[PDB]
Amino acid sequence: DLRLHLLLNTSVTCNDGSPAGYYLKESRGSRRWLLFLEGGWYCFNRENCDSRYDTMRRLMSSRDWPRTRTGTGILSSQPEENPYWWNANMVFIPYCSSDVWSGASSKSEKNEYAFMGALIIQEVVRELLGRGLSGAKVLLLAGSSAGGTGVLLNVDRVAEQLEKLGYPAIQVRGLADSGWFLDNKQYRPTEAIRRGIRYWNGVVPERCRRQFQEGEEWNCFFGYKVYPTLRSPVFVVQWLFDEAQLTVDNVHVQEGLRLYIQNLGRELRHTLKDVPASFAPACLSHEIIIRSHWTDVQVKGTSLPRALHCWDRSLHKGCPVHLVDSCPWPHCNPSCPT
Ligand SMILES: *[C@@H]1O[C@H](CO)[C@@H](O)[C@H](O)[C@H]1NC(C)=O
Ligand SMILES: COC(=O)COc1ccc(C#N)cc1
Repeated sequence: DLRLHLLLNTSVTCNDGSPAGYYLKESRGSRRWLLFLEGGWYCFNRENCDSRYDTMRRLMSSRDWPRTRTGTGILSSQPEENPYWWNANMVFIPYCSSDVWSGASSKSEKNEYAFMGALIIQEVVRELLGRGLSGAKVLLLAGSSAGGTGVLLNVDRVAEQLEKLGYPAIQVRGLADSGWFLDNKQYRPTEAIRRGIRYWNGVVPERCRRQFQEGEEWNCFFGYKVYPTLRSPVFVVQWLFDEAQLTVDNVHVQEGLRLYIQNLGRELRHTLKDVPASFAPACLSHEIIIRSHWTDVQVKGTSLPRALHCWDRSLHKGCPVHLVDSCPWPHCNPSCPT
């Protein structure tokens, strides 16, 4: 179990003004820290956020959060369930800012909601240093779905923040799960992101922002555009046929749909050709790293926990780190989730 702590700085809030927070399980004999970002889409204007507040309030408020949560998958402390990092200090950061972890705007007389996702990550890092993070060797910022996109938007800022607080020895890395999307043609979204960044006062990594400049920062929400600009090491986990991608493509089998789906897999494979640390199975699914059975999927004979260990070795023969399926249809990999 991971135990809840609400932020001592009460000006860093969820959408409705209640304090943000984090769940923590310490491991006193470890110098490794894992901070995981939850996903769950976003909202981009008043009416759209009002509807989310009616039916998805735990994604907008901490008032009903439970005091504990069970760590699963990469957040499990059990070696059998988590061969990679079972002995690490575990942190789960709930998503309550509805801004893909990009916002930096307070609630005020002019703002019905607060969008502080980027400030929430930095405040969790600040408060954790006094709970042992100051003696860390590696900080892995991971996340799934919008939390995976949030890793791409925030990993370099976490490193810059510790670099100037006097901790140049902590190695910051990123693990982005199911957050790597294509801005392709629909079979039958970018505007919603463009409006959301304005509503949120959203921020994107500095070099990417300088490439695309004012009004075009929405480009930095797409992995193949922002990843080339990043300085920190980032491991990319991505189903070739992500359910969230098919949703924004209005896909719910004739020749037309067949060619559409095969072209989607081929294009995603191509965007990963120059990503040296990556795991991309040919499956139709959604998320992986916090699932209890994340140890079961394999690409070219190698599991994800093994690939991540090989990544660790490469940063310190038969230990690969670039694993991308080449077969062209969902479930051509026999280890896909059922
Ligand atoms: C609390 O957080 C806000 C938002 O990041 C920041 O402006 C302020 O300086 C913080 N105050 C303290 C005492 O940490
Ligand atoms: C969020 O969790 C999910 O359910 C699907 O993943 C997403 C959705 C939207 C965005 C953006 N911008 C990034 C990732």
